[PDB]
Amino acid sequence: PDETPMFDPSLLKEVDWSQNTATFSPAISPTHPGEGLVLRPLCTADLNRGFFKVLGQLTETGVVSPEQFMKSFEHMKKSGDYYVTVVEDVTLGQIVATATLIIEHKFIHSCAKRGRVEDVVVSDECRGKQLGKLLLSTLTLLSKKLNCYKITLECLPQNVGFYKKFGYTVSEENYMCRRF
Amino acid sequence: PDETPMFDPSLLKEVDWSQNTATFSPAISPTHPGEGLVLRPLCTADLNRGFFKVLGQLTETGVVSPEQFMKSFEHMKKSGDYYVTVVEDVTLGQIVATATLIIEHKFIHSCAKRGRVEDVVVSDECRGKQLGKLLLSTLTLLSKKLNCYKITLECLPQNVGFYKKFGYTVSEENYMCRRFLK
Ligand SMILES: CC(C)(COP(=O)(O)OP(=O)(O)OC[C@H]1O[C@@H](n2cnc3c(N)ncnc32)[C@H](O)[C@@H]1OP(=O)(O)O)[C@H](O)C(=O)NCCC(=O)NCCS
Ligand SMILES: CC(C)(COP(=O)(O)OP(=O)(O)OC[C@H]1O[C@@H](n2cnc3c(N)ncnc32)[C@H](O)[C@@H]1OP(=O)(O)O)[C@H](O)C(=O)NCCC(=O)NCCS
Ligand SMILES: CC(=O)N[C@@H]1[C@@H](O)[C@H](O)[C@@H](COP(=O)(O)O)O[C@@H]1O
Repeated sequence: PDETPMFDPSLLKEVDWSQNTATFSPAISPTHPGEGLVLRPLCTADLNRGFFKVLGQLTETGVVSPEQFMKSFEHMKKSGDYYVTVVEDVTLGQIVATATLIIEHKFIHSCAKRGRVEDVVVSDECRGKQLGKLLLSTLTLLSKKLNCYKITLECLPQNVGFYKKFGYTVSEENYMCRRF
Repeated sequence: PDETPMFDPSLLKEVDWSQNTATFSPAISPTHPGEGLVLRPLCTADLNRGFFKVLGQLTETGVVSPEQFMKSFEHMKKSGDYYVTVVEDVTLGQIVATATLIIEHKFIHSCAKRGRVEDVVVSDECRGKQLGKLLLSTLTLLSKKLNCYKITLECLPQNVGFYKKFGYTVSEENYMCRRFLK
């Protein structure tokens, strides 16, 4: 594991924060996430900073080997299409929040790009401290900057009001699943 | 534009068709999609086989240069994660149906893979020929074969009964969208 980021950290900096609509108090931003905190791409050393401990609060992570993580990480990085983003408490050296933006390429809408928000979770001790809003507003604006024609996500009905804060609305389409 | 497929066509013969749950009458399969038809990966030469005319029946699919199409194709090919699959009517040399399987990589569920079914459309003159069922069944089984832990898709409630035929069920989760075009 090293400090190589999954994607160019500047992409987070250069998001047009003027387009944010979510309310912050105090007014944190991608460049100013809160003292002692950094908002950045996942890097391979994050395996040892409790990345999986955070993800484990959302759903099951099973047993993951360093080699398994490295291979997944390298594939994601190589694609250019995966924006796994974390908030790290630098004083503790621990990940405290994560969210992923995935870019999908299509042929419809003039060879469009489409965004998906995945795997959004704030560590329990850090909930209600604006990090979910920060992650969501930053990644949503990043997809618009990357020329996505739309961005989508799925959530339980109890979380709908949260995502509304970044301009998401409930689609008429149903989400259908088959589990193997 | 050439005949090179987006993915290994062998993968379509390796789908365990005995696991298909949808009812077909007449019996057709990935191997035998019907007389005059071939189910196969997209290739760049499909640009000139009416590929976009089919997509245009799904949603807006406007102006695209040959180089833009080839760039998207190569990018999709290079990832190994895109399975844009077509049915061609060989007598006419025209695409008559398309569906895409995308493989998404995760860190959850022990660094799992999950499938997405996207951009499913049969040309209206070929509907009721079981080509939509063929594509859905094949891609669903292919995702299983590729060790996805699940596969998902979104559709208007008006299409729910179609996807039920392949073992999909309506999830409790809401689908949410921010449209940057309107
Ligand atoms: C808790 C969670 C949903 C929100 O993140 P958070 O950091 O705790 O929330 P924030 O402090 O960033 O934002 C708080 C704001 O969102 C609102 N909010 C929080 N949860 C909400 C919900 N479920 N529905 C509607 N609004 C919600 C609060 O009222 C507050 O509103 P306001 O500050 O605008 O007045 C977070 O994303 C999380 O990890 N939760 C548990 C795992 C999870 O459910 N992940 C999402 C999978 S879809
Ligand atoms: C029309 C479409 C959805 C299905 O393809 P098709 O050629 O009509 O269907 P097939 O001949 O392969 O399968 C026919 C079966 O599916 C059923 N079916 C077709 N459309 C259906 C729908 N919208 N809802 C429920 N069932 C449907 C038929 O009743 C028939 O049932 P049966 O097998 O018991 O006889 C097709 O994929 C299409 O291009 N439609 C318009 C574009 C579109 O909406 N794409 C899907 C977006 S989520
Ligand atoms: C299974 C399936 O085919 N689902 C499609 C989706 O894949 C496609 O991208 C979208 C286009 O509609 P849009 O132009 O409004 O984004 O329609 C449906 O939701």
